[PDB]
Amino acid sequence: MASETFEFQAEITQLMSLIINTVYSNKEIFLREIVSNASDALDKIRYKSLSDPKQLETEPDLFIRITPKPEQKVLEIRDSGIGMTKAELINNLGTIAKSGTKAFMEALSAGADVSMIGQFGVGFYSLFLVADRVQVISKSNDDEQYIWESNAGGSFTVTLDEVNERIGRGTILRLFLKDDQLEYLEEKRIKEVIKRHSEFVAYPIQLVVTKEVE
Amino acid sequence: MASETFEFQAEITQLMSLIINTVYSNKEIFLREIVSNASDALDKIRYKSLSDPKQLETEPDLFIRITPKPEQKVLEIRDSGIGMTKAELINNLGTIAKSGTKAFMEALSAGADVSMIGQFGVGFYSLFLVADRVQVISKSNDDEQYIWESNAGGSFTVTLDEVNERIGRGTILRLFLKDDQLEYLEEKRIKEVIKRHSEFVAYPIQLVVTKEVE
Ligand SMILES: Nc1ncnc2c1ncn2[C@@H]1O[C@H](COP(=O)(O)OP(=O)(O)O)[C@@H](O)[C@H]1O
Ligand SMILES: Nc1ncnc2c1ncn2[C@@H]1O[C@H](COP(=O)(O)OP(=O)(O)O)[C@@H](O)[C@H]1O
Repeated sequence: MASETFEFQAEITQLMSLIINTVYSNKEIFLREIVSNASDALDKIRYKSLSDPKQLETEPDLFIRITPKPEQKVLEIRDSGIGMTKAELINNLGTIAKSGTKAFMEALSAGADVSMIGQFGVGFYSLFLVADRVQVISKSNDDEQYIWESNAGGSFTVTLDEVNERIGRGTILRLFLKDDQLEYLEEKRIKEVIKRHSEFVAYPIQLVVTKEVE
Repeated sequence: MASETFEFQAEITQLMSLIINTVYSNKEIFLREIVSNASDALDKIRYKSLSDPKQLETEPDLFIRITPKPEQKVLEIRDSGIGMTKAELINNLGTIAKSGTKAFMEALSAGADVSMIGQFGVGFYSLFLVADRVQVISKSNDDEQYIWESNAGGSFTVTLDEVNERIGRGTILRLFLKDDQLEYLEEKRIKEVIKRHSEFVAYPIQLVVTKEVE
C-alpha cells in the first residue's frame, strides 16, 4: 500500500515549529482542542443526518473515546463524527491556506496565550505541544479509510488504510507523545484535564482503561 | 412605561400565518426549536466569555429552564444565554429580511415537513404552531431588560421591562398557548417531547413543577 506525499502551505509549517518549539507552560490545552474538534465533527454528522438519516447507520453511536496505549507511548482520541475523505484530509489538514494561521502567529508574538489558538481556527496544530508525530485515521461515509501522517516537517503523507482497526465512521487521532509528556497516558491526569476544560460537551466522553485481574 | 411599535418584514408576516394557519400534525417540534435556540445563545455567551470572562458574572449558571404556568395558560422557556439588546430584538426578531424565509415557504408548498424550518434559519417562528401570542423577555449584558411582543399580526412591540422578574442575563420565551394545545403544560408530555428531540444538548434542561404538600 503506497503512500503519497504532500507539502504543507508555508505558514502552517511555520506555525508547527512555533508550536513544537515552545517552552510554554499550559500544554494540557491540546486535549480541549481535540475534544472541541471531535464535538464539531459529531455536530456535522448529526446536522447532516437531519435530511439524510441513513448517514448515521454506518455507526449509530455518537461518542468521543480516549484510549492510552502506554506500551507504544501513544494516546488515541476517537470520535464517530462525519470523518474526512482522502481529498478532505489533503485539503483540510495542510495544503490549503487557513484564514487565521498568520494572525495567530502575530498574536503569539505580541504575547497572546497559546490557549487562544482555537479562536483562530488552527487549534488542530496544538497537538504538537505534546506529540512529535501524529496519525489521523479517518473514515467518511463517502470514501475508504485513510491515514494522514505528520512529524511536523514540511510534508505529510496520506495512505489507504490496510493496517488499522476498521472504524465504522469518524476519526482516530493517534498521538505519539514526547518522552516528557507521558503523564497524558495516565487515567487520573486525563480525567482532571477533561473536567477542567470540556464541561459543556453534548456527547459522552469515554475513557478506556486496562486493569490486571487480581 | 411606553411601548414602541414596529412592522414585520413582509415575508415574515407571510410565514407567521403560513404557520398559525396549518392543520399540521407534528406540532411538538416547536419545543426542539426553542431548546436549539437557547443552546446557541448559551454557546455564544460561553464562546464570548473565552476572551471576556467577566461576561459570565451576571449569571454564572448556564441552563435551560422550562416552567408551566397553567393558571395563566402559559409555558416559559428560560436560558442564561447571551440575551438580546433592544436593537437586537428589533433587528433579529422581525424588521430585517431573513435569508431562508421565502425559500422555506416555497419548500413547504412543495411538500416539505414543517420540521425542516430549523434548517432554513427561521425556526423561531414555529412557536406559532402552539401559541397565539408570545413575549420574548431579554437581558443582554449590554442593555437594560426589554419585552418584545407579538400576536402574529404585522406589527410587534418592544417595551422597557418594569413588570417581570429580573433575569441576570439571557432570555425568557413566554408562550400564551392556544386553548387546544394545553397538553404542553403537563410534566409528562414535556419530558417525552424533550427526550425524543433534544438528546444531545450540552446544558442542563430543568423542569419546574408545582406539587401540593399532602
Ligand atoms: N475529528 C474530526 N473529524 C472530522 N474533521 C476534522 C476533525 N478534526 C479536524 N477536522 C477538520 O480539520 C479542520 C481544521 O480543524 P481546526 O484547526 O481545529 O479548525 P476548526 O475551528 O475549523 O475546527 C476542521 O474544520 C475539520 O474540517
Ligand atoms: N434564546 C435566545 N437568546 C438570544 N438570541 C436568540 C434566542 N432565540 C433566538 N435568538 C435570536 O434570533 C435569531 C433567529 O432565530 P432562528 O429563527 O431560530 O434562527 P437561527 O438559526 O439563527 O437560530 C437568532 O440568530 C438569534 O440571534
